[PDB]
Amino acid sequence: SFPEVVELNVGGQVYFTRHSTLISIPHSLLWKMFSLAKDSKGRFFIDRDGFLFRYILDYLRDRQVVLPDHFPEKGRLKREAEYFQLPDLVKLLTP
Amino acid sequence: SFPEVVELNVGGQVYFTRHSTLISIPHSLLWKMFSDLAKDSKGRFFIDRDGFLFRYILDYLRDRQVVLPDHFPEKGRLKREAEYFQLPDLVKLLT
Amino acid sequence: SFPEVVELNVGGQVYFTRHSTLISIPHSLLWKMFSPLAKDSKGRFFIDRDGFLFRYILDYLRDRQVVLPDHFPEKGRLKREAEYFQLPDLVKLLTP
Amino acid sequence: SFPEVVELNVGGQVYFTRHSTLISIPHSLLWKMFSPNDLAKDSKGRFFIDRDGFLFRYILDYLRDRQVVLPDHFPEKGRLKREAEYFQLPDLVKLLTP
Amino acid sequence: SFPEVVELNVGGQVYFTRHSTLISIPHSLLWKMFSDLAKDSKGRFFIDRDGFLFRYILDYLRDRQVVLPDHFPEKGRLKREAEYFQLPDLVKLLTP
Repeated sequence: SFPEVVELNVGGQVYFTRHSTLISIPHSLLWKMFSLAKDSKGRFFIDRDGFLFRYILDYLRDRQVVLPDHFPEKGRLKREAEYFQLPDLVKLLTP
Repeated sequence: SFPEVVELNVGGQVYFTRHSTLISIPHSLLWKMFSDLAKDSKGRFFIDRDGFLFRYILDYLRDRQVVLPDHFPEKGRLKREAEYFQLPDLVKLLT
Repeated sequence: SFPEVVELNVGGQVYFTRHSTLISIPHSLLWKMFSPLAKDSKGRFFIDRDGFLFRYILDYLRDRQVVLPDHFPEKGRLKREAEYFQLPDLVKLLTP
Repeated sequence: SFPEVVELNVGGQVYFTRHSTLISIPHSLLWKMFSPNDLAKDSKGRFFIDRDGFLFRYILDYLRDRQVVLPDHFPEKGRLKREAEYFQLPDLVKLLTP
Repeated sequence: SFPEVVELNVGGQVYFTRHSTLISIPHSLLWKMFSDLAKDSKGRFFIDRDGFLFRYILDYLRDRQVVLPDHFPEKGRLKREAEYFQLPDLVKLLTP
């Protein structure tokens, strides 16, 4: 069984989230993953960009994502959204 | 009963605050929460939200006002956090 | 043997990746480095190259394509890094 | 003796490099500094270099490849030439003069 | 006693320099300061001045000359910083 609070390591960046948040969107990558690669400290490892994952996590939490003003990695985040299989997030970052 | 000093884990970022600070604003989310709670591996109360932005949420709870750093790019993201924690006066302060 | 999750130090910048990602492209520098070694004070594997540009090298090793930030000024510097790590397909993507 | 991987602090900016990279160019300043007691160290034990930390990445890149590619519309070309002069890298000074 | 390497905080911007560099010019403000000092929360010596312009003040203390970025505009603002730190030779260099 998975714990209520899941400790993650996304390409070096440590993130904490509820197990419910990870499996919130069915047929997505994280849902497939948590419905495993582990680091030296036992944290679940995701081989992706750690900085962009906070905007992925925010989308999983609210199903909408607010980005900082003058955000230069809109296209890079769209790629991350594609990887985690979040089509509604890809659709938000596309225009 | 809740201790005087409450140890928190907000999406990975550890925060320490007084119990009085959390229940300072009635009918807000944190007030409802601290007046059956998700806990991390180390027993810390877990809040599934952005850890960075929570310091500005805490600052507002301690002073009723919040001073932001120069050229702050996450004004809109903080307004979303204020909405979540149900702090209408903080949302209004972010016009 | 090499662990599943490899902790790296690229000229000061700490990166974490799967061992499979490093040896993903055969006859490349990282493949030569991690297939059968300099370590920092904390035991992390050391590569003496620019740490900032390595995130775009790592992204390419992950997806075989790399998306860059808007108005990216280090396209030429990244092409040099791609040459060093012996990633010809990445050089070909950056060069035109 | 110096370790294989050298931890540096250049005007508060931390850099990591091989010892071989520092002593790569003979009769240069870093070569004089790291060729075999008395070196300046920061509070965390890192070797301290009292120079601009931002420009040092382009100095380090030159020591690695003997060539340096700069970002597009780089405004500190003249300031980097000064840094190249300080570290006694004549071929780098020559590259930055036109 | 002052350490060999001095950690500074000039209006938010962190700078590291040798103690010798600070006291290099006698009868200047920094010389008077480093020959009961304001410190930030992390223990760094605090100077309530513009952090961005201080790198050009530090560079002058190091080389006893001024190398500025290409097309640098804020000369006048740097002259006022030079006046503050009591560096008359630097003021004399920035005048036209």
